[PDB]
Amino acid sequence: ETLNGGITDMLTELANFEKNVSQAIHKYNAYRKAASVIAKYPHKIKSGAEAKKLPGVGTKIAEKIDEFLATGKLRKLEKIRQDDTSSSINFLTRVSGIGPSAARKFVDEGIKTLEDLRKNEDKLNHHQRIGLKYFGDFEKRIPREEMLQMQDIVLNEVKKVDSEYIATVCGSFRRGAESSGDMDVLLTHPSFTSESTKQPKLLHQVVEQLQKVHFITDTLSKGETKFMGVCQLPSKNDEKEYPHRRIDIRLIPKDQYYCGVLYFTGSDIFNKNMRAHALEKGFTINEYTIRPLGVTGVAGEPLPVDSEKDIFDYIQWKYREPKDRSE
DNA sequence: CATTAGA
DNA sequence: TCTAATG
Ligand code: NA
Ligand code: NA
Ligand SMILES: [Zn+2]
Repeated sequence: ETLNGGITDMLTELANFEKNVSQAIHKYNAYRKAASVIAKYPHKIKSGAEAKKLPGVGTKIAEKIDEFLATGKLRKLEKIRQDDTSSSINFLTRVSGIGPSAARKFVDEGIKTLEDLRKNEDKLNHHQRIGLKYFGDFEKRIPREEMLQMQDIVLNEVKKVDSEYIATVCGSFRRGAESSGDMDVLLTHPSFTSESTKQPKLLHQVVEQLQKVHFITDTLSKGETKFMGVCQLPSKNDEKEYPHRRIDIRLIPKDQYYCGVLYFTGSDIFNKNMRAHALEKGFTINEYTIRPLGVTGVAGEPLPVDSEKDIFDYIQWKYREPKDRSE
């Protein structure tokens, strides 16, 4: 957590690179396990040799570890850090839409900068178009104060279209967080579940709503179960307009909510831990359900959920307010 | 890890 | 169809 820190971060830096700038999937996977195991080791790595003892630890990285151990750096790390092309890829990346593959592509084409990207908006797809267009605002955080504002409106039309709707704004937001990165709206309806062969319109209806009123302003991607967009709060009585913000709404079979809700609510650790517990408590948790374990090794049969509570009750735990779902 | 775009 | 990108 700190005794092995530098090792892990240099390693990851090492890892990441192969992955993006190079197409070294394996090298990259390599760096990661090591960077993983080296992380668990309860003692100060004092040397390669030491490190090497480990699993996934080979000559290659051990070699790396000494250099870093001995001198507070790493050339290879210093060189890449320096490398304009590679720099370039990591940069181009931030563009919503832009991935390693494209990054590389644009780089080879000569598009290394923001501006380069403008000059060639043609070379970009809608997604990137937008991404481009709202790069600043996409990078900005979302003050909960806004989260509230936004949530308020969202719940309003949801209600407005059909009163039979159930929306929940999941994630860190849900968890109290001072700020958030994008709003997540989990959605469902009784008239939709596991079997009831859809009603794409279900999702459609609402998105359309939000737009009709100007909450939604761009569509990154609109599917029959997962809308992915952009939104903005009516810029008041002037002098202050709201930054463009990322939004995701998703349809869910009413029969799958709570778990999903539970789940999307995190925290990553709260989850993992609760989940770990369900196992002992003879169960299985996952993004859509909760199944009872059968000694044979495994088992099925999705227990019925009507609330965050049912899951809780199930694994005989203390209802945790989302507030304290931190871990 | 599953959903969407796109070509 | 596959491949990329988001989460
Ligand atoms: Na080893
Ligand atoms: Na990106
Ligand atoms: Zn999101």
